[PDB]
Amino acid sequence: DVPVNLYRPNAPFIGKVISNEPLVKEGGIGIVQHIKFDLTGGNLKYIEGQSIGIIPPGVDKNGKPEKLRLYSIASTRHGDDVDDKTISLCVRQLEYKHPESGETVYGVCSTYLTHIEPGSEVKITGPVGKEMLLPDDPEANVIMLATGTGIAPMRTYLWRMFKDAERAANPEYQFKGFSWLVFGVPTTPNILYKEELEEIQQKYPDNFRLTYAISREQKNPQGGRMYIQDRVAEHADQLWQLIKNQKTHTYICGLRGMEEGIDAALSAAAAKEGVTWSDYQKDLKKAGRWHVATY
Ligand SMILES: Cc1cc2nc3c(=O)[nH]c(=O)nc-3n(C[C@H](O)[C@H](O)[C@H](O)COP(=O)(O)OP(=O)(O)OC[C@H]3O[C@@H](n4cnc5c(N)ncnc54)[C@H](O)[C@@H]3O)c2cc1C
Repeated sequence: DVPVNLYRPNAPFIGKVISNEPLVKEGGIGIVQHIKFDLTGGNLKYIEGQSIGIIPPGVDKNGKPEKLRLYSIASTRHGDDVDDKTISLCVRQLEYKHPESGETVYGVCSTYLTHIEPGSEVKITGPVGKEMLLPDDPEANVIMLATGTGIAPMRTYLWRMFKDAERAANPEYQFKGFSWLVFGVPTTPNILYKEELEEIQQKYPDNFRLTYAISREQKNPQGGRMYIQDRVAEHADQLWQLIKNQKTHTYICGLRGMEEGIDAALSAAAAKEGVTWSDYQKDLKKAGRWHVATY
């Protein structure tokens, strides 16, 4: 029933860019774009928490055709306009500099995507992934631990749970559990989808909690910059108490490196009740209730 690999890299779906909109506001670090593609003419279907591949044009430094890069889907199954016609991505332009070249180096696929014009044709593959799926149970609790573009799957969950047009389109999923997003970014300008996330918490104060870790604006209790691992530590008991529920799912997404601190915080919380978190987490993983996609 889960859609997978309706298109493959040997014969991709050629979609058209509808829009390319900035998500980083003035004063922010870097470039993150919300990109919506037209799926009409093909049969690419997908659900929340999945990814698609993008094949950028050109050859690599060895003259080989560029391979696909995976991007978390940022829209629900219905698309941003709830019409079942589009799919959206949340793409950061990769930029770093030296012990890999010259000065500033720009990622191939991400630079291609962030600068792409409406009307352009794009090679799309997928969808892919079954490890970040949202439960059908409307009484599930959902913890979301995201940094940067790791917000993308979280957006698909939250929009499905809480958007007016989504609730109207999805008779059989009227979310009534509790969801908690802890989202780490460097600045307030860098809070991707800020306005809509805060609008959701305002209309559903009992079903959605929003916690920021803003590194350039906040310090942890030890005086370092505030990161997501610091907020999880700050709320470790609360998060552990939620995780003990048989219906609670946790999702972690973003660039690698977050998980070690999250585990240390939850390990100290669980230890207070004689539970070794690493073991409990293994069982959660097996049960399909601990979801991770880092990159
Ligand atoms: C399941 C999954 C989902 C993803 N979802 C998203 C998403 O929603 N949004 C998003 O923006 N990205 C996402 N990514 C990452 C994305 O696929 C691409 O890896 C990323 O966009 C960079 O690709 P590129 O073509 O721009 O870079 P490339 O041109 O391939 O550059 C990357 C290469 O350069 C090197 N490199 C990268 N960073 C550094 C650094 N700091 N220092 C030194 N060398 C470095 C490495 O060799 C790396 O392989 C996801 C990845 C996966 C696996």
